[PDB]
Amino acid sequence: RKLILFIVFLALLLDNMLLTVVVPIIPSYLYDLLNENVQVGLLFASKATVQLITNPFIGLLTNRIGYPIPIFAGFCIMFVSTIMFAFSSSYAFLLIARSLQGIGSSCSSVAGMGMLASVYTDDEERGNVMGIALGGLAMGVLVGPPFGSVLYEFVGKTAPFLVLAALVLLDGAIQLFVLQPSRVQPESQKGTPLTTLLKDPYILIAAGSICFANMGIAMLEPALPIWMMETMCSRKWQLGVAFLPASISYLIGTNIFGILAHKMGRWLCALLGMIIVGVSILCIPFAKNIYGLIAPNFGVGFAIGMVDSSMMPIMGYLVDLRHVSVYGSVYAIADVAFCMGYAIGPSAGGAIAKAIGFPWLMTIIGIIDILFAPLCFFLRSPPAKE
Ligand SMILES: COc1cc2c(cc1OC)[C@H]1CC(=O)[C@H](CC(C)C)CN1CC2
Repeated sequence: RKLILFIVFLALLLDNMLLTVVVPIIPSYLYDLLNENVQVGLLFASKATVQLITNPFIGLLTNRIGYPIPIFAGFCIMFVSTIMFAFSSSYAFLLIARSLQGIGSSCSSVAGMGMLASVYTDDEERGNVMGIALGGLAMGVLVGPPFGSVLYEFVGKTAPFLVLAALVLLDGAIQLFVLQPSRVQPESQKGTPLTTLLKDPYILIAAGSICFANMGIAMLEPALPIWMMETMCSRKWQLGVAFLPASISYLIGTNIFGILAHKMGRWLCALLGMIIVGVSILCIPFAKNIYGLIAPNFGVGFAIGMVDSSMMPIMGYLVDLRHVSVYGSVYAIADVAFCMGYAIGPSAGGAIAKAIGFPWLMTIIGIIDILFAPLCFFLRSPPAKE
């Protein structure tokens, strides 16, 4: 059980490190405080809209053949994408590699959380373990951009991707020796169909709380001033620094609240997280400086980690309670909810910021987050099966 948790942690860590190592490199491929960028928006939306599409199939797939094979396929796709990045001399193949990374993320984020849920059947154990696993995502996002900047400038253009490929090969060897995916291992019972789970209001509440928490940051990041050419020409260090606050805060929030959400109550933890997300992004329109975004980014990361640590275990809890205890489809739903913000926001936020304005966009997103929060009260005591 320890080694499965370590494998999931490492998979998410390297996934989100490959996700973000490209940040210092992106400006070289395309060359008010917040202005939306189409070409950055496409880089954000490609992986997310391929992972969202892939997610339901992985939920259905893990029922047929079990979890280890999709996890190993996620590793394979991650390695192939990492190799393709190191030799992508064009923007369109950057998009292609992002789509491949989306497929791999779908695999290793649906089947890894499903295996965590199935291996840790205790509710409190599952909460703690999933908090650690999401801390892995936070660590990957933390490490990515600075590693990319250091190796890109002081070693060479291809060095960060080759080193990351070596790390991914180590991850694959660990998965080979632990999971041994050579044999098809179907689930012990047929899971509840996806259409029936989507008709459950409480799973909808949890998925909505997961989804709306990510909307504001999903619409903020493609609009950051760091993509402007003055950063590439003079201010390069901001490309590495800009994602540190949210990563640190998300890491701390997930680590503490994986433990704390069970004692406090995951409904109350998610409600407070949603309120804090709504309030912290309402403070973004106040910023007239890039340094003004540091505190709202820290608050947003902390509260998003809080919401995730509250809501990821209850996805397994709700199927253990009201449905058949098979975890692939509920985490397909949860990952669809997570990816929907980064899939839609880079386009919808740009259109809305053109229509009414970006400060009003962030204001409305925060207001929506605040208004959604009372719905978490329904998760306090859901009824069981008949
Ligand atoms: C360069 O591309 C991307 C960069 C980034 C993200 C997504 C991207 O592409 C889809 C997300 C990842 C998270 O979940 C992050 C959530 C927590 C770290 C708060 C937010 N940001 C980090 C940077």
